[PDB]
Amino acid sequence: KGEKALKASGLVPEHADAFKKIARELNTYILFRPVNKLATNLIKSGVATKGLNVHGKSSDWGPVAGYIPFDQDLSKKHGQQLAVEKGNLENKKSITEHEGEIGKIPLKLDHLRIEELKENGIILKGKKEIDNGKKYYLLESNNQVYEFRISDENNEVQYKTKEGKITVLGEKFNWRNIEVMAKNVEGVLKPLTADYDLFALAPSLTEIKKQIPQKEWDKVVNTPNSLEKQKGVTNLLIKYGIERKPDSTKGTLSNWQKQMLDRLNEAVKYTGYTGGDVVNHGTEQDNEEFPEKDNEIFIINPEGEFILTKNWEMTGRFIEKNITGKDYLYYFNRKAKINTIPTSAEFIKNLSSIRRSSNVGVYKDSGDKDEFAKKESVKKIAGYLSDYYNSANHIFSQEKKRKISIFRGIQAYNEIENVLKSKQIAPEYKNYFQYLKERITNQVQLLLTHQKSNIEFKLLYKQLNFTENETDNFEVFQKIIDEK
Repeated sequence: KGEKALKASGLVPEHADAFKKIARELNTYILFRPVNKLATNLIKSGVATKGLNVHGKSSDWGPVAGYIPFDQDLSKKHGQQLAVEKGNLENKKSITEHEGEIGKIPLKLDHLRIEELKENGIILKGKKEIDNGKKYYLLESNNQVYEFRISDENNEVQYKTKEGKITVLGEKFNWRNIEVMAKNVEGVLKPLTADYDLFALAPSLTEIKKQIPQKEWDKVVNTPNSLEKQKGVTNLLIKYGIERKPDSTKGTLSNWQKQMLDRLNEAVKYTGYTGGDVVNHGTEQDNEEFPEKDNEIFIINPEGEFILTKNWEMTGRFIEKNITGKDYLYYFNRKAKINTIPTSAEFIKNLSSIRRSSNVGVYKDSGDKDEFAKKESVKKIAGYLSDYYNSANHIFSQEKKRKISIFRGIQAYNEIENVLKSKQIAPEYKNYFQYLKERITNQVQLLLTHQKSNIEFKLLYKQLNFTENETDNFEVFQKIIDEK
């Protein structure tokens, strides 16, 4: 909260103030991913970042740290055996995938980056080896299996592994640069740093009607029934909000919020930055191959504070006091996961990520009607789990928030049971579906205790025998809970 996030994060300080003006302007909480000081020496330098071609991260030490280099030994793959080559085959496969703007060049740097860690107390620069017809600056590090070598009058890190000892990757090479790919912006050199990232985005509720057109919002005010008045925030925003564009260029946002992020990334230009796109994709959990759960989350409120969190248990309160537990906006990242069981799309991710272990599953490459009806019944799973994590519920009272946030949890569990009411399905999914039914029993329970319901979940489930309707079988779920 304020001072404790500006000192410990390691970001650029003048640009977080440049994001602060739009927060007063457009009433937005702007979440962030923590990035270190070694990368933001390059962010304050004016170099652009990578897109989403390679997925390495920023090294904790180094004059070349913060980059996505050729060899991934100088990055987050530090101390791995095959991942330092599985990552080395990742950026070399970005050559033949994103070709058209991928180059091949030594890094862009200054000569004053060798004194960056001399005042940090990290690396010890020792003996000096002579080659290239020049008094050359050999230098050591904390690891003796990799040492840097930066020239005295150039910007190249012409490093090597020590030739008297063995490489841990398995290679054998002398004093050599990093051939990091470049962003060929009009031919100007700009190699690829690990990009300044996000964690989520959350404006106020007010700017929704001022961003998306209120020509249809003048028809939801002309709606008599309150339950179907909440259908006006439902279907108008399904075709507006969740119509993403997952790419490798700017960030997975819709056209009412993708237009807003470049406004957040233009206030850095006149106050320090010269490299344009410093934020090039979305969240930490918008790594589209696997999510990365964190403890440290940075955010600037609409009023101007650098809010620092400590654990997610505080952030699960900070979601349920500011993000979802307040008159605000829940635009999140798309058995003790006490508030966040993973998404329907991550259940779709967890669908495939266990059937690649064994063949026998729920529905396969077959032609039986029961297999596609189970595919038709998992269609209602993801469609109803979407309204679990949905900010279409604060329009009415906070009772109407928590009513529909478990009404789908009742409405899914019967369809979950109807998926479980099938043939003898193999336990790569059935025992995975026992993990499905137990936590959905748990999150409805904690909600019912925080509310004043005082009913067990299993008693209420046998009350709600909903056949197909929500026009009365939400109302009989209403009339059991509300009016008290």
